[PDB]
Amino acid sequence: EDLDTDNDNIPDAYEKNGYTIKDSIAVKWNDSFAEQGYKKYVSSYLESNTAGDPYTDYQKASGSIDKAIKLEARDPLVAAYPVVGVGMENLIISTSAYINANVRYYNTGTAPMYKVTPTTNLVLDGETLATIKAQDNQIGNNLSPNETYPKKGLSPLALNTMARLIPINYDQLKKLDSGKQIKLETTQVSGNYGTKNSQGQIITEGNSWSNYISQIDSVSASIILDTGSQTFERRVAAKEQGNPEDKTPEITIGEAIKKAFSATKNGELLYFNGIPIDESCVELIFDDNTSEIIKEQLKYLDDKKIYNVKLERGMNILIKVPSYFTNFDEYNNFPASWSNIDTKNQDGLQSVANKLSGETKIIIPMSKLKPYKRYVFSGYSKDPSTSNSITVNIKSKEQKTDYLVPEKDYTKFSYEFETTGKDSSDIEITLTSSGVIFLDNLSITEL
Amino acid sequence: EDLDTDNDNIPDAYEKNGYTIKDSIAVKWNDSFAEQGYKKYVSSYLESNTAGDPYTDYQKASGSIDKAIKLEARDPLVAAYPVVGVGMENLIISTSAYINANVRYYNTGTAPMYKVTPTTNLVLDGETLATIKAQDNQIGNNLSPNETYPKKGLSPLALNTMRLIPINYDQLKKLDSGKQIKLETTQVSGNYGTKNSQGQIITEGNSWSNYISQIDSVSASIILDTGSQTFERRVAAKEQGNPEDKTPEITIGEAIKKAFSATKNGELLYFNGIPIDESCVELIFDDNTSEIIKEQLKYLDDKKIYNVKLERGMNILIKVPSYFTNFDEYNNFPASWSNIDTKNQDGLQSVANKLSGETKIIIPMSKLKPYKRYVFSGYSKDPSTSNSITVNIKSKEQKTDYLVPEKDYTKFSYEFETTGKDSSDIEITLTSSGVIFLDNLSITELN
Amino acid sequence: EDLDTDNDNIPDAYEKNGYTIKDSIAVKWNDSFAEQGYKKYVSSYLESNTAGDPYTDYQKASGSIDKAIKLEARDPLVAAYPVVGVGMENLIISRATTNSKTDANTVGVSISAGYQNGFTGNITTSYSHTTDNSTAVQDSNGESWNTGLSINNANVRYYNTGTAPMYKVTPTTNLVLDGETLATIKAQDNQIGNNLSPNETYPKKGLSPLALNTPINYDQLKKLDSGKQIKLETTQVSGNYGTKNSQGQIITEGNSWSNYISQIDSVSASIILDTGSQTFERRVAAKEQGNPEDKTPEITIGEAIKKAFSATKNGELLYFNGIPIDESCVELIFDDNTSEIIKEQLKYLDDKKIYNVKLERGMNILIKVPSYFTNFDEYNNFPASWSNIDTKNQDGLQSVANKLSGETKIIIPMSKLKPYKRYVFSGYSKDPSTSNSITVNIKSKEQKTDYLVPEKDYTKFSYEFETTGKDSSDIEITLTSSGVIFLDNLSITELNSTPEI
Ligand SMILES: [Ca+2]
Ligand SMILES: [Ca+2]
Ligand SMILES: [Ca+2]
Ligand SMILES: [Ca+2]
Ligand SMILES: [Ca+2]
Ligand SMILES: [Ca+2]
Ligand SMILES: [Ca+2]
Ligand SMILES: [Ca+2]
Ligand SMILES: [Ca+2]
Repeated sequence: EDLDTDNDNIPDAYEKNGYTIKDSIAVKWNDSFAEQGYKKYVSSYLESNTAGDPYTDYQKASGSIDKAIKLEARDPLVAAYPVVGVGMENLIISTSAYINANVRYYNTGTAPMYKVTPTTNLVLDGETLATIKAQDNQIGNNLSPNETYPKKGLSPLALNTMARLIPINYDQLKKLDSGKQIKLETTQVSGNYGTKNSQGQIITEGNSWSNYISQIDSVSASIILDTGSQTFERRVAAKEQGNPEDKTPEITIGEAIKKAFSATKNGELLYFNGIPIDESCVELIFDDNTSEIIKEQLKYLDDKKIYNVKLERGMNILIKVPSYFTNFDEYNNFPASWSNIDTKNQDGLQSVANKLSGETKIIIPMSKLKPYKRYVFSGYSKDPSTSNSITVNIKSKEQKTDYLVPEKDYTKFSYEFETTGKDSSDIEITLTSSGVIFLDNLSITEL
Repeated sequence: EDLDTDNDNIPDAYEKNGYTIKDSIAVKWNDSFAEQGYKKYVSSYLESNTAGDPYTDYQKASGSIDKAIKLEARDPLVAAYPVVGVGMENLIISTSAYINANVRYYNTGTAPMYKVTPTTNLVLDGETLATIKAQDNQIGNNLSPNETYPKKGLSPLALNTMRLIPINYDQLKKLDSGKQIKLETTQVSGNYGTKNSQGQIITEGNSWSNYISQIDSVSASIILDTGSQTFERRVAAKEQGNPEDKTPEITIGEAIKKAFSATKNGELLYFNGIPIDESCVELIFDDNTSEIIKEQLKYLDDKKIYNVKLERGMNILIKVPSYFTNFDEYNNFPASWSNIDTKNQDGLQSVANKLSGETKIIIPMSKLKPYKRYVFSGYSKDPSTSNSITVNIKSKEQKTDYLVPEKDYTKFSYEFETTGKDSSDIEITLTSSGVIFLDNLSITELN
Repeated sequence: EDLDTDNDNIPDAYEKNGYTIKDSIAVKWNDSFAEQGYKKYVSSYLESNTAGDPYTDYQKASGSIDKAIKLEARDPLVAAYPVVGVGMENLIISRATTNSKTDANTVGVSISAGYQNGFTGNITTSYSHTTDNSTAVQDSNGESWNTGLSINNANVRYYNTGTAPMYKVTPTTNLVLDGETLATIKAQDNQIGNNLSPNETYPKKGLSPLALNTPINYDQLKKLDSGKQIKLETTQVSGNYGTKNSQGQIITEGNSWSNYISQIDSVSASIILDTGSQTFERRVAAKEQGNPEDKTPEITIGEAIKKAFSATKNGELLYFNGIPIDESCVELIFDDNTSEIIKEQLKYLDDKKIYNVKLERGMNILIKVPSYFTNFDEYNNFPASWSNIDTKNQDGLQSVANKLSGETKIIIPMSKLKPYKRYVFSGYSKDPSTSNSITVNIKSKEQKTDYLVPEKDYTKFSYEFETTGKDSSDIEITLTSSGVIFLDNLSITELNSTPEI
């Protein structure tokens, strides 16, 4: 049928079910279009802007928007959102005294921000020295996603204007002189987005990103990915709970992540850029509310997988890709290889498990370990007969020794430890088992 | 009967009776729609903006406005009104001496306020020092309801702009004498968002200052502070003398339920699990509302505040008690009760405390705060009318008075003040002649 | 019947006889519409804006304007008009002050022992509207200002007394300093009120007063020492008004009030009501006598007051929130021209009542409500009871008079009155026998005894007494009589403030 309730050039029956854009004309989705590279889009048939961003569903599905906007935004349920933040490369104090800073702006969002002019705070501990806004010659004309200003290979811009900024008086900078440093925090940021007008030109003057930030933040759910070197932040739309007139489609965490980060699915495993981002491969950090709702929804589910929980608005997720990951199959980046390891099993998580040869103990130096920050040891444990006891002892700033009773099924344990001190000694980690235990997916991740 | 006198896409026959929004079309409300998740809306059929806010009846009912506006304000009677203030967190005084203050804007309304420009005052004791309006570097681009600027987790911004110029001696001597400084806002300048001719949200020529007087004048004020948070609401009310004013008439309890989106448990009203019912909360009225409620209760047999018609100009403050027990599942007093009686079948809600004799209860002040007043309230009933109810108060001032029991439950409230953290404990002893009935004994914080 | 000449969506016949709005359409007025609560509107059929205000007759009658504009402004004859002034609370060169709205209007009033044929009100040569303000310091103990400094910034708060809110208040004030102006300071950027509804202030009550900061010689210093009080008055105020938009929104940009002030003030007649604390000022449209094509309806002074102040017609006496504001229960103040007009029009009137005089363009009215007023019928706000009160009669001015046979005395504590304030003690006297005599005696800082001869019918007398000191001797009023005298409508009203050394 050709019924169009919201007048956005897609019929309602096509929005309720799948649809796709062919020759700039929305067509009903057929299962055979996946071979050609087409994608199945779904959206809300009562809304012209399903994700809250300035570009409608037909402008996002058909790619009729700015070409710098990433393809992850082309999904009508993923918002085109620029997440920008002022970095810091140098802090120059000029003595009475004067403050000079070399700042560089970053963008980890999905759409470019034009005329970037952030507002920043100069804080050292609690108190704020001054709030400074980039006035005229510290404004980024262009800032594409996953790009910086000034661009890579260019020196950071100076930031020294306000009369002028100096340390307050002689009775406060002693705090800095006693071994404390000033920090830079971005309270907000102002920019404009690009639209095509009647003449076909692109105008970014009357536009403003500060108009759609509240709407996008209140409609969608935040998801953040970390890959050690780079981080990405995305917003995925979700429907209200007690609202019958909210037609936003419901998706679980798995396909939400796949849509937000355009991860390619090789049947079951999910690779972002060659780095697996499956539930077991990585670790997820939640706040209180999201953890509570995920657990409550999960205790009804027999599958007991996080990636199978329906995504709801107001849910914050953080994904940290492990740095020291080994699955005894195809990768092991530990500087010191594991001892007493056998690769002859058939009950592994994906291909094969680890046949423990009694006691395994490895020593990892601090050459490849960042100091002064805690790390987490994570892995999978199970016992078909539960006839053995597993205890762990870790040599660190404090003597850490704990015991655990493995369950009959695949259970993922998480034990934390902090490596304080820059010039700390060689950290010793020990795991003790009564007998032979089949384990898999040992991971060490920086926090 | 498809007349539309006000021309706001809702037929007046649907506004006089109930109506609801289905597929962006207003339809006649049916009694069987409640279980599906819908709501019944009523509005004036002679105004297109019943509550005085910039959004019409159809836009508010159908949810076709900014998506950061709480559903709490999607009813045509609850005005979308951003209530914003400024609070200080610390003082930066340094040396003549110059004044620097760190502040953080707060929002308690039901609408987001773009480009917040507060105007504040510097007052120590009557004598106003200066009036400061946020000029350029301390203007909040976005301020969603129940949020701050800067957001939680960011250091406050510093207000040091015209720079502040107190006199060298007088203010410093006055402050050193044992005085403090006050930062109270008088007005505020902000915008609101409407989708323009081509669907782009614009907040440039849309001011909240054109609607403040109208919203204040066509409505009544209701406040709820839970101790941890505070909420500000305005609900439209009809003019008395005017026969051409068709605003629907609602009771106080229904007004509260509309204005805070509380869920009704048959008769009990819950905000987020915290009770709202008149017996479980303390209502603080001003003078005009007190006389209005008393006079209109003199004409009614129900003798319930929540069954009183709500009309223009009334101010209501609902102060959620901190220490409150109902002898069923609620107990938050600092010390354990004494001489309890949980066996009852004719209690106020489920059971009542059949206290025989007296009750020895103490209040450890460690769980109490100094320099603030308190009240203790409850329900007293004695069919025999032969027992004497007296209370002794141990505080900064000693007071003891008698009470007159009645056939039915009646609320009683006596004021007392506790000052000085380095002081002794506070004890109040409940004494009665014999078997007495008491329920919903509670203690509530006041100014 | 169906003709609309001025094109304001109201037919000529309805607008000439009388109309009312039902379901957002104008219908012919019928006397059966009264008990439902409706009101009878009548306006000019040649002008779409009869009152001079920005809103048309239909927009006023149907109430399709801001819901902050008073209901007494939705009458097509009463203008929606902001009267905004600035008052001074504290001044920096040291202690609090106090101000009065209707103060300059009452300084130049002379009250005689008796009145004339029919005429009741008083005459003032200086009729300054409620915007012009003078202060009155209180914390001063009589010592010189030089105590502490000996020399050889201020706190203010705008107020509105009109019938419409005014957005973006930018008032202009003079530092007059009692005769010698220094600077005409203006509210630049920090001292503009975003909005200021009627009967409200900026900053609103309960908030600290606004301060303007962005030079005093010994002349005005010794003047303040000698007894002079500082004055603050506003030359002009710049603001905006609210109207709808093509999109249905409210806009207040480009809509100035300064484009309608000269038009409104040249069409209307100003009326002021002061109830001791709350002060009001209304402009009511009036007809030009010369023009034969001027169709503004003619209303009397009583009708004008009832329409402007939305008083309640309980029987035949005007009531304002329960306070009788009838011409026999207050003291009306006129200027010279209005006094002449009223005096010449009273000669052609048999009733000889002020409130039955046709309203004429250019009139100035000031209604001063007595502080304590009793009529021996239902109203008595006097703090005490008059000695020898008689009420067994039907020959009062409204219901019953007082059979004054002997003497009647009242006690008035000084605390319940205000210090350094001039007062007027007035009432009605009559003796049908026309043979007895009446003498009155007061005790104050100066003791004055006055005598009068009653006439056959009711006539109004008035005597002047003053008060001094916050805590001092009280006030005693004695009405000595020889025979039988009828007294009614006795009251005392609060006039201007006398100065002190
Ligand atoms: Ca559609
Ligand atoms: Ca859509
Ligand atoms: Ca495996
Ligand atoms: Ca309608
Ligand atoms: Ca309506
Ligand atoms: Ca109970
Ligand atoms: Ca007409
Ligand atoms: Ca007309
Ligand atoms: Ca009388």
